[PDB]
Amino acid sequence: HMATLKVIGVGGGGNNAVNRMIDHGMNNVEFIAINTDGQALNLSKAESKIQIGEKLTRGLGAGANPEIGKKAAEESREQIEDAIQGADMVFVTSGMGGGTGTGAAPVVAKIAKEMGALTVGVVTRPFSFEGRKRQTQAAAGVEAMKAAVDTLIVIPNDRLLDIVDKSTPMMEAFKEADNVLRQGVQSISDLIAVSGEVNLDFADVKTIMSNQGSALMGIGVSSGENRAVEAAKKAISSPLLETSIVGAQGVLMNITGGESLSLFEAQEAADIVQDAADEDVNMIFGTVINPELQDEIVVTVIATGF
Ligand SMILES: Nc1nc2c(ncn2[C@@H]2O[C@H](COP(=O)(O)OP(=O)(O)O)[C@@H](O)[C@H]2O)c(=O)[nH]1
Ligand SMILES: [Ca+2]
Repeated sequence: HMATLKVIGVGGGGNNAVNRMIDHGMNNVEFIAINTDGQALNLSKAESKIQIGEKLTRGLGAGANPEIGKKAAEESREQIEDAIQGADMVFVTSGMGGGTGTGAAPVVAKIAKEMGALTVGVVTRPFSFEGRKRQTQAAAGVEAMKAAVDTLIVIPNDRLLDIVDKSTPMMEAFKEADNVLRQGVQSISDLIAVSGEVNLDFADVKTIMSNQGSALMGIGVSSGENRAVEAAKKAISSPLLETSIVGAQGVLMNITGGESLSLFEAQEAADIVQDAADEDVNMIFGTVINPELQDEIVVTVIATGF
């Protein structure tokens, strides 16, 4: 069994994320670009493109009206089903607050789930400087997304203001937001690709991610003294995420290391997760020994059940 992973960008922000991921290089993942904006879709690098709402917009964006994105997606339902068909997992990514993302992304998520895919949303909330109407349409979209998906990761754009200095280029800040999706996707590809010593597979991802609500995905890398504890802390850190580790009741944790990976280190990492949660966590634990590695340890966490 080799699970089919698809990433679907919906609207401007969603498609920017897809474009920056394709640009960065990513294999065994199919990308789908969905938009009302024909100008933007023409410049997309995605292998499969769906223009929605040509009747409604005549190839322009939806102009900040979420009912137009919704109706656009509904009328292109069969084209969307066809593009998804055969996926085992779908990541739907979108910026909430606009017309197309806000309205179309939950429809896409709903179609994905009813095609049988494990469906994860990764969405942004607008910057506060964008104003209250934007924030309020965004919140309606987030609730709609939450209803449609299996699990939802929310990245408030205001959090980007916590990781920049006064000169950090906007595109560099956006790339940091993109990493949440990219590394979440990559960590699932990696789990599926490798047969670990204590193996985790797609059915374990399904157990943790299916019909939950909020989620956290994370990866942390470290080496040398305290590598396991530091990799675990990095894995659970959530500066850009609305949903932190606290209150997590289920965690999929994988530790990858060289032949030096110690049992003691494995427990240290697991206990960082347990203790940061402040709940009695139901852990799905895995380990991979990759003899090509020297002193590096990688800890992967997916946490749900808040
Ligand atoms: N982090 C991030 N946020 C974005 C990006 N593009 C747009 N946004 C945000 O997403 C919201 C909706 O924008 P957009 O997706 O272009 O609207 P739509 O195409 O009408 O859905 C904006 O109000 C911004 O908060 C991006 O590339 N990165
Ligand atoms: Ca595996």
